[PDB]
Amino acid sequence: NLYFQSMSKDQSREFMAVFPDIVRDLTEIDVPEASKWLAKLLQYNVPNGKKNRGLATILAYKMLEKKENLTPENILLANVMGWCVEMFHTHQLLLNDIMEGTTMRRGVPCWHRRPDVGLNGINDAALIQSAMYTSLKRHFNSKPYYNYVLETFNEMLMKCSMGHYVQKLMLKTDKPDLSLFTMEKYEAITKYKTSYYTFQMPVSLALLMTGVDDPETHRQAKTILLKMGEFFQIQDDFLDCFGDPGTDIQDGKCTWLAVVALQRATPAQKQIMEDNYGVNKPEAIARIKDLYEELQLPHTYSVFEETTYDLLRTQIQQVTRGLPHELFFKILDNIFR
Amino acid sequence: NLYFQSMSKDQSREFMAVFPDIVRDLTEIDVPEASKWLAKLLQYNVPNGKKNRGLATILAYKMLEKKENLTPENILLANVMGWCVEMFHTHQLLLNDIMEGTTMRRGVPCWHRRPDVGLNGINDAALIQSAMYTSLKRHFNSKPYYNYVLETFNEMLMKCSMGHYVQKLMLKTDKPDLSLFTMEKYEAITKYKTSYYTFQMPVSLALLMTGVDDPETHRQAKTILLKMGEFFQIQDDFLDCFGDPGTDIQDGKCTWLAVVALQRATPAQKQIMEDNYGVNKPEAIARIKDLYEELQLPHTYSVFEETTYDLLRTQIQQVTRGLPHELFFKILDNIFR
Repeated sequence: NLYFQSMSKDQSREFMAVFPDIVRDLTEIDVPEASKWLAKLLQYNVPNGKKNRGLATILAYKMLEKKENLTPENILLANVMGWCVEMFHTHQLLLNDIMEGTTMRRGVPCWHRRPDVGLNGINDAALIQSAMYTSLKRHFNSKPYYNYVLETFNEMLMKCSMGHYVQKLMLKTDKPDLSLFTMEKYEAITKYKTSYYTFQMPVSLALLMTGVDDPETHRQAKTILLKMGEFFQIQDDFLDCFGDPGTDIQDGKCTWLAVVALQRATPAQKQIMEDNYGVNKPEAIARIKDLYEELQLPHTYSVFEETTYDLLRTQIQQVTRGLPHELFFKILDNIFR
Repeated sequence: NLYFQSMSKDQSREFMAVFPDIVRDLTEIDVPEASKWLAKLLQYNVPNGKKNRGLATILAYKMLEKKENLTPENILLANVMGWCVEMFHTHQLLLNDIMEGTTMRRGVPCWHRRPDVGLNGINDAALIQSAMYTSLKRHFNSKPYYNYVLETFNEMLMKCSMGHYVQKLMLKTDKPDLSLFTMEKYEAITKYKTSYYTFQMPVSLALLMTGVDDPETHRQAKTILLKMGEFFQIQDDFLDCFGDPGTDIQDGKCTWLAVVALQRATPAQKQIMEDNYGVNKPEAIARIKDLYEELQLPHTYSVFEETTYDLLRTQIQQVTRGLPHELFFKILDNIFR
């Protein structure tokens, strides 16, 4: 584990040292106060995350680019491209903050909870989104992959936004609509809202930056990475509930657990779920959890984990079109901890 | 004014006839319900406007294109470009709808006031933005001017968004901040928030579609159109207050009337302004109007109107770079009625 922990320690360090200049480039005439605000706004919201997708975008580029092309100039560009994915993520996080009434995030108060923002938070998000596209043009307009980069940041915005709509259908009456809690509906929410921009975007951008725009190479990659995206979400689902210290449950969220509990429940075990899911009481949340252990979900998942791991391993090694296996094996092995 | 009225009747008719084929092309697999929503959502929000910007885009393209290129295929393209500008305007209107608590608009209730939307109105705005970028891709990705079209839509979102920040500084604590009510600040608010995307974008898109990207031919057009943009704003401000059937005043808006009143006010006359501007009461509103008449604002405007007209007229005929004068004279004359 020592090489990994050290190269990560300095990869993250190189990456964090490029942000300051992204800010500075976006601020250097009628409205100088708007440029000051875009500074504050970027420095509070974008660089304080765990930086997974940004790091994934640069990790992917190193793994995919030809060695005679791993120049400090191309490294910095893979690096600025990471910060464009982080910006896109911040845009998404901030819109959802206002939509869902989030109070605390990144261990600090949500941007919109400041007195002089409130719903004006929505415009502040529009400023981050625009900074992203400005930054995308200033670093990349000269590149022959430039159109496909803008198309992918655009396709990804569509994909998240359909993803949020399908999710909202799942709350009719500030109470969850359990009839919609199917594995087709959870797989689709998970794919659109999370997997596209969290797992594919970083890798399809790194592929583009490499001059690889082969349509079949892109599908091949996406096919595996979306599965991987679903796995991450299921595991996320199982630590929210059976975590070792999550509000999914008192929140009536569409989880893998609630979908699989409904597949296996007696009409009597369905009735307890209707009565106790998405209710913010220790009792209701405790009842839902007794039932989760009664339908043997911890075992069921354990078996799912072991098997799905071997399926995706087998599916990696059957990937071709020049793509490195050691990239997908590395994304699998990291989202398995 | 019969040919203009008849050509304008069938131009509006040709344009309205393209909209349904724009919707049907955005709706023809995991989330079929999201495609049905996007249709409902375009159908209520985008084509029910007075359609000025979308009409301005096609009017400018017919004026700017060489005649041997005025083919039904190129006309249909100009006509989908108009609908992409309107989709930009709808995005802007809806975000503003939620931010300012608008209740009615276009003779119907605002989207976000429906029970199944509320703050989810913000994601429906992202869906409209995405549709625009998709629609831009499926029609224009072949063209060499494609990269420049995306950049213009991106730049215009930056500009609106800085314009919206600068506007929010003017209402501190629900009381208007009369220290900031200067002509420099009103000109910048109007330019960033309205003029750029209402008066420039249409013409610069039509110029791009024509194959003209000359930096200096864009600059000349941009100067004139920004000034015309500011004029339409000053006129709109005047009728808002002196118009023959306006809530600016009770709303503490930075209008040309309040800015110029503060330039001419006696210190006593600044007091009546600090005591009666942004106060929703028949007495305060009526007092701001007694002052506006006392300071002789109807006259000053009347002089401003006549003078600014002859200035722009003259600035039009000074324009070269092959640009048609008959385009600018027509915009000038149509915002002078």
